[PDB]
Amino acid sequence: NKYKRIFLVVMDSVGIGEAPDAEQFGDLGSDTIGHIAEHMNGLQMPNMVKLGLGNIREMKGISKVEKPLGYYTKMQEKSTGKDTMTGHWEIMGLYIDTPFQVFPEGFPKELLDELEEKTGRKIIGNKPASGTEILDELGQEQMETGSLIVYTSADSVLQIAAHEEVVPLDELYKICKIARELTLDEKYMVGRVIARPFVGEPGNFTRTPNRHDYALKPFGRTVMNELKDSDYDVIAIGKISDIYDGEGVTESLRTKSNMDGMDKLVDTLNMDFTGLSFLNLVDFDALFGHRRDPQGYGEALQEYDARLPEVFAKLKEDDLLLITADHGNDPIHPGTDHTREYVPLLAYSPSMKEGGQELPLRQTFADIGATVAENFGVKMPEYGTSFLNEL
Ligand SMILES: O=P(O)(O)OC[C@H]1O[C@H](O)[C@H](O)[C@@H]1O
Ligand SMILES: [Mn+2]
Ligand SMILES: [Mn+2]
Ligand SMILES: [Mn+2]
Repeated sequence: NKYKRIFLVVMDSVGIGEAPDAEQFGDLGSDTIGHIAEHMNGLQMPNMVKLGLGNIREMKGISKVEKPLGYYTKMQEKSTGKDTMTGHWEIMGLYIDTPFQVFPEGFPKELLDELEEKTGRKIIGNKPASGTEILDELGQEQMETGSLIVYTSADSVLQIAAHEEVVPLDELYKICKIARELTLDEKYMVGRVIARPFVGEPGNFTRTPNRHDYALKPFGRTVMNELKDSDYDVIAIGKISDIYDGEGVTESLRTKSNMDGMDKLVDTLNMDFTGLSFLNLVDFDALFGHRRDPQGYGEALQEYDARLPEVFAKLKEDDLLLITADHGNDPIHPGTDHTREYVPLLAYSPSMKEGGQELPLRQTFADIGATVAENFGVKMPEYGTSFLNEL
């Protein structure tokens, strides 16, 4: 193998400017990093700059360098959707025609009617809402009537809340499985179904650790599957295992924050493994992008950047670090949905003694998967062109 270990970091939603097909998605003008940098009056990301972020695109506080540490370019998304699952499935070698849907006006009557018909239970709510706010609003009615609180967020989710003393846990799980079946439909294609059991009384409801998430398998066997099948390590950090529904994963490390994600990355650097360590830094998307908070987003980017020199120090000669994103989520953009953007790509190994150069623009995110597959000598994905030989 060229590299013994590859560390792949997805900065979730960290887009680098509107894609050629942005107009189709209502995303003209979008620019996640660029708009953040303007808000911050210059983003302080000196380590990403050293890697070559400014060499991809110059932005406020982010300038090109004469000798970037590694190779750099951006990637264009080929799949139809601009969600997390689509972006990640494409990164690992797939092409996804069917987009996962978001529901700012709630779910279609047709879907909810069938859910009622299959379960024998009434549905209340049916709107985007905070999971804690909707319990204060509707939790008492739920307890009194045995109905189901169905709600959504800014992402592709269908969430079902029910009190554990009124609707038995095992019944809530059965209901969610029915919903998971019904939502495998492009009339109303939902990324995740989530059980949200709660306890307590009006004015004091608590959501329990009995939450369960019902994910879809990726629409194809991924490069992760092939790595696992060839007895390589595939270490998933953060939301990675959930995003792939565990497919191809050999170890999973839960994280509570971006800083905790970087700590687990450091943990994997300290492990003797051969294969892939795959981190998702989700805070950018979950806390700041959807909430349209450019200040919080900018601060989070600066906090992430400050962690990188320790990562640089621990990389071995036969390690490769890949940093990218899975879509955009411009915090100064109308609405609450993601944005269709190019994503940055930085590729760095300490073995790059003369620094890096510009790579040709990656025409699919699957180029990452192809590179990983070629490195480890496993079956090449159907889509994607490796850049391994360019490094
Ligand atoms: O805490 P809630 O408001 O119920 O749910 C918000 C998000 O919590 C989970 O990460 C899902 O991504 C949801 O979109
Ligand atoms: Mn838009
Ligand atoms: Mn994402
Ligand atoms: Mn999102």
